[PDB]
Amino acid sequence: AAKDVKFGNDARVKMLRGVNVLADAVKVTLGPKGRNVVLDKSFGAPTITKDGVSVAREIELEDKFENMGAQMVKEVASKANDAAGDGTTTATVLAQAIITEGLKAVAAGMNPMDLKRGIDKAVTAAVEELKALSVPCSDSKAIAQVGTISANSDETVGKLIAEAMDKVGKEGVITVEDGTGLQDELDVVEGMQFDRGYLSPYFINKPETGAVELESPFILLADKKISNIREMLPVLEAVAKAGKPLLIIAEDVEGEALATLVVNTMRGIVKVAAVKAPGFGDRRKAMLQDIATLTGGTVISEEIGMELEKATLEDLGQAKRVVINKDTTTIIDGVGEEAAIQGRVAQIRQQIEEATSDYDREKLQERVAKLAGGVAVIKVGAATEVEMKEKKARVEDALHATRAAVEEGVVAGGGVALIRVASKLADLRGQNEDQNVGIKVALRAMEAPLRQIVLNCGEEPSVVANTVKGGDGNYGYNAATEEYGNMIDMGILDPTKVTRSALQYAASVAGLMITTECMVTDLP
Repeated sequence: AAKDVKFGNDARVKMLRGVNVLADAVKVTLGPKGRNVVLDKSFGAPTITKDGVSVAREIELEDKFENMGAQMVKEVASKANDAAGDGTTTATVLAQAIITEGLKAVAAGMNPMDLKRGIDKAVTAAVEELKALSVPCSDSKAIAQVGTISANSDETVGKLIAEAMDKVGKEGVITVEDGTGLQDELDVVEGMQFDRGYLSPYFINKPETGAVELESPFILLADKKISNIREMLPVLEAVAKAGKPLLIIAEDVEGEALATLVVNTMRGIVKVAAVKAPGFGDRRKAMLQDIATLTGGTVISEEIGMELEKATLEDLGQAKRVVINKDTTTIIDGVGEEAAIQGRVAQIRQQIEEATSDYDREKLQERVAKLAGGVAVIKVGAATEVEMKEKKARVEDALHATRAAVEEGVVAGGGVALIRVASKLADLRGQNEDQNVGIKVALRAMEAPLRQIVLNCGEEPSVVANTVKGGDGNYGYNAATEEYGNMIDMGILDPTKVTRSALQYAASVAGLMITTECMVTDLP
């Protein structure tokens, strides 16, 4: 109903207070010497967390304006985490630093748009310098070392990741699965991974990983929009009689249909997950047919004439395991005759040599690569169940980190990369003095995370920051052992994607914060 609006300095200082509270919450959990923070729970047992992702998830301020600012910073930090797999705390610290210094400059009389342009210029130059500084990791030894470093210096997980990428491919689909016994066997199975996540966060049955897991599910794929329940009633009853979960992949499931399947999943009569089918246009239909071939099913397309009412359980395909993340899905070991899979691969290749342009042939190459590459499952195992669980968590984290590293590269971790590129960009200039002020703001913010890490360590921030500043290359400071040296050799690695994404998203949110002049929020 009625809303109150704040114009000028008041709204911006409300954002400053909100982001400062979020930083107070999160930045203390940065670096190896990360202080514990208590997240109270209504059930009765408070949870102590050293990771800032949960802390950011649990922050929500009381004042509407401060809450709005903190929530925008949290949103961009979550975007950075989704894109890179890490860097939530670093992105939040960078964003808070840029916001603080930019607001201090604006209150002096600087033009917010010029400050944003200076921030953008400095961040672009920093990304370029980071790409220059990134150390490639494409060899098997480099991949193994990165995987080992990420998962608390364990050689077994590093070897598993290295051999998995050797088998399925450098950019192949790799997933972690609980394995039976002490040994951890690895093999490749037919499957796909199209990056279009769940329609609703109410399908999540594994909230710890923030993902959706189905065991031996049924794959129902229809080349049509679904917004009515009566079409899915027969297939839902059929799968409920079967008892196995059902996976829905179609153009879109919205309206009463999405609500009713969400309600049914929440009640627990039958577990159903729905994700919209990959692509759009004719390529969407081609990918849907490829999935049906992979999982030994048929496409329920209204174009042919047959519809969901007559859809039996036999015509729709099935798989052995489906993992649906926030952004992607993974059919693992789809049951289906390999003869049909090779026939589809041959047909796609024939289309490739019968292409008309480079774009369509590239799309066909992507499709055939996803279809024929397969999925490598890491059946990680340990002596006990809890050890297997915690080892699986470590292996999944290492897999994410190694995927990021192989995608972009490895650069000096612990905030050394950001301060190094800030040093290398000491000569940046803008077309105006305000742009220079913005560039200086960006550089100071870029050096801030190392200062916060060494402050949580205990040592004086300025001295360590200056000492790292004087050095060249990847030489930096390790808070774990309070000694200097070459960072990558000593084993403190952060993927180039993580730092790049953190810096870029912090710059984006800071630019949005600085230039904001009004707020429209509900009355308290």
